[PDB]
Amino acid sequence: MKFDVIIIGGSYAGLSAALQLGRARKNILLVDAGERRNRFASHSHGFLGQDGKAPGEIIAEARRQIERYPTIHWVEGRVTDAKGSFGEFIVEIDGGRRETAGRLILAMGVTDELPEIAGLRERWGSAVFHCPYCHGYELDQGKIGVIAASPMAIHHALMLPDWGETTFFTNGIVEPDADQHALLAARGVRVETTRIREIAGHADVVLADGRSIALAGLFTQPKLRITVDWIEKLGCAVEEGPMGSTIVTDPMKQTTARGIFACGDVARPAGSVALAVGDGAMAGAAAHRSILFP
Amino acid sequence: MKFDVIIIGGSYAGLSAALQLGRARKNILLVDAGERRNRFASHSHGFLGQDGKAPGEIIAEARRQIERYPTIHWVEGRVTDAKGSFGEFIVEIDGGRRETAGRLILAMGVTDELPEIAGLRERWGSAVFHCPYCHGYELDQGKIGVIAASPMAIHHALMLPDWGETTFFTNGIVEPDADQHALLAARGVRVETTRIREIAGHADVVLADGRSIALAGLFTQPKLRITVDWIEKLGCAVEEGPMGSTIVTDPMKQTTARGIFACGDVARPAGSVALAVGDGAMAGAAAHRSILFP
Ligand SMILES: Cc1cc2nc3c(=O)[nH]c(=O)nc-3n(C[C@H](O)[C@H](O)[C@H](O)COP(=O)(O)OP(=O)(O)OC[C@H]3O[C@@H](n4cnc5c(N)ncnc54)[C@H](O)[C@@H]3O)c2cc1C
Ligand SMILES: Cc1cc2nc3c(=O)[nH]c(=O)nc-3n(C[C@H](O)[C@H](O)[C@H](O)COP(=O)(O)OP(=O)(O)OC[C@H]3O[C@@H](n4cnc5c(N)ncnc54)[C@H](O)[C@@H]3O)c2cc1C
Ligand SMILES: [Mg+2]
Ligand SMILES: [Mg+2]
Repeated sequence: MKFDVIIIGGSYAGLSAALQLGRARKNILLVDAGERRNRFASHSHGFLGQDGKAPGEIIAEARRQIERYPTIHWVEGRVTDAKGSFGEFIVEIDGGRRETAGRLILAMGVTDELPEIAGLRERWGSAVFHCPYCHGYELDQGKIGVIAASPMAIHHALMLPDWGETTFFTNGIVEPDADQHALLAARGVRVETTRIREIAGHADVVLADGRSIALAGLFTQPKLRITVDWIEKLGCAVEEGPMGSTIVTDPMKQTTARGIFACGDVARPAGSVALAVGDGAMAGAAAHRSILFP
Repeated sequence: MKFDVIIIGGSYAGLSAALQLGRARKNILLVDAGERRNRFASHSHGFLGQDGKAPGEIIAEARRQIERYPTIHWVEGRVTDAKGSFGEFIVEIDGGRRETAGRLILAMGVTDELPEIAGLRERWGSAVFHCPYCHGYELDQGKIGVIAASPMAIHHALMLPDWGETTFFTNGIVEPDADQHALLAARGVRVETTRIREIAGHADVVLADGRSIALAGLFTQPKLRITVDWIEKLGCAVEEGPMGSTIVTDPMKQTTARGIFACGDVARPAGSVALAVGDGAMAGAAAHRSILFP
């Protein structure tokens, strides 16, 4: 039957949304495909109360708690289509199954598209990362590499000295100007301009000139993709730039489409678990308020 | 010696800030007086992973985790004065002890000023609350009261029907207009206009006419106070309205004063633990970035 809210995506953001709506006893459906952005990492860091915990265990415990609310409904599955408008949205699940709802919350996360460097992808989440707060500390102030992939490369490079002795591999992507050259030096960054052939060993960068640089870990900047083809038909504006796509939201997490809210990495290009949880909580309350004061 | 950052307040917001800065290995001092806004409640609700946990236990566990970072420093104490400007702030603790820092994070929370109704204060956090998401569910759809204290009274009243059978006590504070009268009725709110004499029993409202209304719990809207006298000397703009004070911040949690960030209920008038944690995480990263790119 017609749900009050369908939440598309059931990880940190979508669960945090569900929790608020279940405590308000609203009739909601969480639909989740179970492929979370941090599945590649062994331990989560930086989220208060859970620093060090396995990312899947944080989820498992959140779920045990959220399942105690009988108005929260759950389907494991993937939304293959969604359409309609305020008060009458229609969602298709696994190309079969169809459900309807008066409001939608989009909490799908993003997928990371990485530079095309042999060896890099296999190492994602174990020796190659994107977020220094997330995974820099445990490199124990060893040698750290930063691979340019994006316009922002130099900014990311200037951050990593606070975590170890940093080498910035421009990889033909970026050529710093005199002021950038001067700043990289003062901040103690080694700038390596030789192209990268592959990542080998734990996090050894093999350069095109034959040299190999042994590092404790590597960071680069992924391009973020939203992996559904139906956002346009719902009518939400999406911000599209060199580092990927983000659903536009206001400070209350409403998208440009009435009745549709978004939260988590799908709506924040530099997200974290702490922020997904915060933004999901806001999105659940805002959707509730849209039902109370329509 | 001179800290990179002093964080004033060490509960959810300030700890979440500290966690990010400790993982960046910045030299910071947390100063905390240990009197948290939710100390009056037995269990916390609505924060992913911790739904149901005692509020003090969430803190205790966060602290065990955050104490493993050797660059995070801790003093138990109250900041009695703070002054200075970017790169040279001076903090006085317990009117003695003086510490200096290049940046400040304000994470002091707020104090709740309640209506002057006999019996109400003694019941705060046990049978009288402010936040329906926080404490409505466990009233188990019993009878619920909402006491007008503020301009927003009618909005708060219109929310509570989703939690139980609601009586709105206008208490001489507010007189709804025809449209409000009509909405309260359609939403199933009982409007009680008789003045309140006292709160008795668990949550029995004794009215001025001699009637007593037995309720499972009560909600009202507290006026929020910031209980330091030195914000003005630091130079931060503060928003002052009928429901209290909030430090002004931008979306990166910087106050109008360079080098000073704010997070948690001190910078959000409708806060929660989830939002304090999110906003603290942002504030810690932003302060770090202000040290990296000054
Ligand atoms: C390698 C790595 C390590 C990280 N480590 C940390 C860390 O230590 N600490 C930290 O704070 N942050 C870390 N992050 C970031 C963290 O992963 C994200 O901030 C967080 O996962 C975002 O939560 P989310 O709910 O928005 O998205 P996700 O966790 O990514 O969840 C999205 C969910 O929605 C589902 N979904 C997507 N589309 C559909 C659909 N069409 N229908 C149904 N379901 C769908 C997915 O299957 C998934 O289960 C890390 C990121 C990476 C890549
Ligand atoms: C009764 C009640 C129940 C609540 N229940 C929930 C709930 O279930 N779930 C939920 O999400 N939210 C709940 N809330 C809200 C929750 O309490 C706040 O959102 C949260 O505490 C805010 O965190 P904070 O860090 O900003 O402030 P606080 O937790 O209030 O912490 C402020 C800290 O700073 C310290 N401090 C202040 N001034 C100074 C100073 N000058 N020098 C040094 N230290 C100082 C204080 O002593 C304190 O330790 C509830 C609120 C109330 C009143
Ligand atoms: Mg990462
Ligand atoms: Mg409360």
